[PDB]
Amino acid sequence: WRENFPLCGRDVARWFPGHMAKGLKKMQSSLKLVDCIIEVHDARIPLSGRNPLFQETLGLKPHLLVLNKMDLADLTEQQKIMQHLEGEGLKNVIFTNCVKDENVKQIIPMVTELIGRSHRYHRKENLEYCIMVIGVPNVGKSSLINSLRRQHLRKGKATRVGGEPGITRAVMSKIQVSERPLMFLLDTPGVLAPRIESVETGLKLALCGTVLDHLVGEETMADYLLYTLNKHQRFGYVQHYGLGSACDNVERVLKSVAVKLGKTQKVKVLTGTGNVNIIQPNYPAAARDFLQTFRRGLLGSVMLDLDVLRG
RNA sequence: AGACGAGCUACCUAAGAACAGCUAAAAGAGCACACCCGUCUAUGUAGCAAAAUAGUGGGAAGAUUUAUAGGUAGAGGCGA
RNA sequence: ACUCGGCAAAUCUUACCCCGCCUGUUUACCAAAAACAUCACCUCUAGCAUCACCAGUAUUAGAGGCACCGCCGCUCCACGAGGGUUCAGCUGUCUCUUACUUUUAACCAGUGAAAUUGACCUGCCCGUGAAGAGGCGGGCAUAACACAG
RNA sequence: CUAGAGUCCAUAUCAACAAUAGGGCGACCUCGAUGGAUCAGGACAUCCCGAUGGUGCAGCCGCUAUUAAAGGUUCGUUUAACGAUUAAAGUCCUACGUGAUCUGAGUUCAGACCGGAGUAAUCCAGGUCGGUUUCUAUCUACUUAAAUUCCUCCCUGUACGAAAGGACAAGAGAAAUAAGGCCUACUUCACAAAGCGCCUUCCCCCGUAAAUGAUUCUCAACUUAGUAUACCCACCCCACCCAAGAACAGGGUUUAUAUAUAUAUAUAUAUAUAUAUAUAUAUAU
Ligand SMILES: Nc1nc2c(ncn2[C@@H]2O[C@H](COP(=O)(O)OP(=O)(O)NP(=O)(O)O)[C@@H](O)[C@H]2O)c(=O)[nH]1
Ligand SMILES: [Mg+2]
Ligand SMILES: [Mg+2]
Ligand SMILES: [Mg+2]
Ligand SMILES: [Mg+2]
Ligand SMILES: [Mg+2]
Ligand SMILES: [Mg+2]
Ligand SMILES: [Mg+2]
Ligand SMILES: [Mg+2]
Ligand SMILES: [Mg+2]
Ligand SMILES: [Mg+2]
Ligand SMILES: [Mg+2]
Ligand SMILES: [Mg+2]
Ligand SMILES: [Mg+2]
Repeated sequence: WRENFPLCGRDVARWFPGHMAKGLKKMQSSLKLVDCIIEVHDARIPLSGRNPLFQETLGLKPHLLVLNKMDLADLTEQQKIMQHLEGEGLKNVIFTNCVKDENVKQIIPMVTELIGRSHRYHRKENLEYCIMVIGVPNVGKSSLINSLRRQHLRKGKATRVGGEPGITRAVMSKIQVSERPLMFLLDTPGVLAPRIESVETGLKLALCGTVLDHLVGEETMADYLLYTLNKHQRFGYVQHYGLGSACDNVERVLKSVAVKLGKTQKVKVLTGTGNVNIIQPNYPAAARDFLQTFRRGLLGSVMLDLDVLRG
């Protein structure tokens, strides 16, 4: 297939509105009433999508790494993954499944130990523990809070959860998630880096749904996700869409998808005789459905940081 | 404290009436008149009107709409 | 590309998220919804005649909570003048307004209101002042007079 | 002020501890109705254009200073960030400058939900959805000639520079904006109006640089440099027409545990009752 993805003329797709800048401002102010920091990140991109603006700005507190969405990620190289964070500077890495509440029960005992091996300073007399949840948008921060309440507090959903970026607009109030020990969680908006270090990282972030797909163009990551499937040699889309065989031509794949689902759109094409309205297969609809199917997990586990892991 | 009010409206009782056409199927079904309602915009703001007009909208065989007579009265009635 | 917003107008498009099962109902006159009712499910009380319950009798009746179905607190169809986003098209929304028609409009003839009104022979600049001056101080301007903005 | 940076070196620029000047918490008036659009007036403490000193100014770029407010100071995404540009995308005052010109939010309201507090009713400088002020103008005030900038070319690949590089001044072409007009074509359209179309657009700026020269560019006597015109102007009218016009005016008209198969047995325990010497026994759950 294609040895490498063409990145000529493409820039990173940043998304830093004011709703997260004001939210990021609150974290510096609200740092006084927190004990531990938990960073929730997607397991599909354990290394690339992390926001550097969470270390030198917040800092000063124990840091816990929680890797969500294990079902959508391939954990064959799991041991090599944690070895990388250990070299990178992270000691506590936990994989979790928020939609199923897997491995969530081990968060609380480790969080208590991390706070114990620390200095609460003015919060020494507080029996209550306050934990702040951080990460990029759409990684399951709100789902993590609800999962902890269901497992420990045995209560209902307390934070709104959606499949769209920017569900949690601002820093919510403290929400109890457990009784033994008595401890709350702070729901915070997802914060992206104002400047993405590499174009490939931006596409990876767009692949997992952390950023809006429309501002990047549904076609560019349809090919990119098709490119990654070919690299992994999974070919889960071949039998899902009833395609004849694995292909690399992005336009032809979307043509089959539009044919398969009977989606057609009429567009204006600039000809030498003027503008002509013709009906064509609905490529944006095909791209959106193809992207949604991968996100739902019907195309198998993926790992977007395999190349950076090997070197 | 003592009288007067359910001819508006909330609800109930008695016995009445209305719902073209098309698709469908024996549907608190769909499109869509009559009819009921009042989402949005504009006009109006001592106005036609102490809540209206134009366009655009929801419902429109049902927990539908509606005429007549009767009942529940203020420390109360009635209230999806 | 206007804009808080594709509001309006043109055109007669697709997809996604949040919330509410759907359906229906309400603040007559600033809220039609995520609010309420709602089938379904759960809790409590009652062993019984002659105006309600009821001319009924535990598979019944009354008082409530939740809001169908399904799974072991969570998903799923369908639907919504509900709140956000998007594809294509569409257009004076805009770049950037222009032209024409009708009504108001102005003049002529008739009829003829309302708020308002301490008295007025009712100018500008700077300063002053119960601290924001047509009316006070120092300068300047200054025949009278109606109509349309 | 001259410690200290700037290889040396206070004063090309930066700057310590200090000092001297200037700028816009109180309850004094009113408790008898903020953002953007449009239009902008003004200050200079000048973002761009201009003139002139210094430079760690070779030339191009730069830094700093003096003078100058006539002219100009973009379009987009989200709710300041960066996207592309520009000679530049200035700091402010003007009751948010301006809501009897208009229009998002907030100060908040009648409905509701989530998180939190409260026995409750009900609340929250947490988040979210929805959500009505109107006006006929009386008075004051007002309601029709001088242009700027960018780019390209020539000078010139010249001066300067070892090269890398790369200008001034004068002149020419083209473009944009702004002001004032127009309909021959294009276009919206048709006896016409209009732009997307076309035409015209003209003065200086005084910071300093220097001669001579006394008690040396001179708050000494003195010399030099940069130290306006155009437009408008005469005075039948009934009626009709008009490129003139609101009217008027204007122009045109040639229970727990163990065992046996939920039951049974055993032990231990607790509850209750009785009897006997707090203790012991019996019965049952
Ligand atoms: N398949 C799968 N889906 C998951 C998992 N965890 C979360 N999701 C889903 O992914 C979506 C994103 O979760 P969410 O908690 O809303 O993320 P968020 O951090 O709150 N996003 P934001 O910062 O914008 O508020 C939700 O629809 C959630 O159900 C997982 O492990 N697997
Ligand atoms: Mg969230
Ligand atoms: Mg019919
Ligand atoms: Mg029906
Ligand atoms: Mg509405
Ligand atoms: Mg826009
Ligand atoms: Mg509309
Ligand atoms: Mg309805
Ligand atoms: Mg109402
Ligand atoms: Mg409800
Ligand atoms: Mg008259
Ligand atoms: Mg100056
Ligand atoms: Mg005003
Ligand atoms: Mg003009």
